[PDB]
Amino acid sequence: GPVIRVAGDSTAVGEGGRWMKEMVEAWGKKTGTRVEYIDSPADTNDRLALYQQYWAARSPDVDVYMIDVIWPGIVAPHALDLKPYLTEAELKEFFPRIVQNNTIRGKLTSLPFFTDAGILYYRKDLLEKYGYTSPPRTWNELEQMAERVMEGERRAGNRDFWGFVFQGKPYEGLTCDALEWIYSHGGGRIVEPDGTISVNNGRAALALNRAHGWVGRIAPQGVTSYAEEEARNVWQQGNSLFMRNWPYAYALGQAEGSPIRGKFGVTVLPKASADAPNAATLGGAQLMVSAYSRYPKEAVDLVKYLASYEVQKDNAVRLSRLPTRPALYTDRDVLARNPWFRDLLPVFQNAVSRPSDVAGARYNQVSEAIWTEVHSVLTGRKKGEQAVRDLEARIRRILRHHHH
Ligand SMILES: OC[C@H]1O[C@@](CO)(O[C@H]2O[C@H](CO)[C@@H](O)[C@H](O)[C@H]2O)[C@@H](O)[C@@H]1O
Repeated sequence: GPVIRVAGDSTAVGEGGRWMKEMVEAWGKKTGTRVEYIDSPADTNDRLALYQQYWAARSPDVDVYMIDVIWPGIVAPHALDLKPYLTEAELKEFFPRIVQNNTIRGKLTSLPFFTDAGILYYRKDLLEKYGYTSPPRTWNELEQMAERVMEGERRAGNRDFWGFVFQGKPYEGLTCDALEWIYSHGGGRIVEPDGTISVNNGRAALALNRAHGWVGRIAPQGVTSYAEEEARNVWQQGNSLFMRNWPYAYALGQAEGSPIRGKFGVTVLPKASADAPNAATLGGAQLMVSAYSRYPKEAVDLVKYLASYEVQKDNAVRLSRLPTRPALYTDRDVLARNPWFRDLLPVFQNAVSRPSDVAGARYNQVSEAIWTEVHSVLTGRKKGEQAVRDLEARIRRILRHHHH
């Protein structure tokens, strides 16, 4: 009978790929359907290019794809419209904002799977060791705490120790980090939902100059090549006071044999001042049935299973990844394992989006301009002032004649 083939998530990032394959096999076993899992590269933008090869070829060789929240506008032609396969009540069990994100020109491209938001990880043991009672609320405080704790730990002999790690590599992760920096300095959303390219302003330039000031100082020099796992590895080995990362790092840091188990908390990222907005970049994944699948009915059943209450629960409990079902945030088991899901729920609800809605199918080109210009600041090649001006000009070129 049919073999249902899935590409989604990566065995190169935490437990996501291994867990995905497990869930797919569990569906196979439960329904008596053969399945295969195709692995993907770590970085989301590498995955887009890979999947685009299948799509260009109209390939039937993958039935279900896991897609990034930033992709619906790009991948819509390659998606089976799911709208006819779900009742309004079923669809209403997901966050409306994400169902809306996934709906392009009335086509429901994909089912919400997990959401995501950038957060601050911090070493509670080290904060207490150095006389601090709360994580930093401002970037200045983060800098001050990082400098003092680094000095003491280095003095105590940990030559691997840093104040702060984050994602500085030139790729989509850097777009995510940089939207947080810019937005939390009152610098806007880079490209506003209305289409205005707003990034050329003093607050955005300050934000980028501030991040350059971290490199080689409180953050390793090599942070300019760090993606999520590079940052997580330095953090998890116990060698960073602070990390900016996504929810998935929490379960991994708590696992048996993690050097930092029981020693950390999470909170909202800092901001430039009390009246700036909190910044948490919206992330997440959706489940798409391929328009080129020979088995749409079976693919849809798999997608419904993966997005179900109990699979999302398993993802929450075991991998500390955020449900797309509001009902899971009141589930006793989800909460007892991850109490911070409740504490940071409003942070997740107010997460700021990358400009994927307004850029649509040109989002990947916009994002590439953003991460390359940001990276030029992190490396000391350009000041933030020049970078935001050059970025404005690039984005204008890229989006000229695009209307939302
Ligand atoms: O594969 C799922 C896994 O990928 C991550 C990054 O490791 O996804 C987040 O980060 C991306 C940028 O690098 C964003 O584009 C994406 O939207 C966001 O979810 C993990 O957090 C997630 O578990």
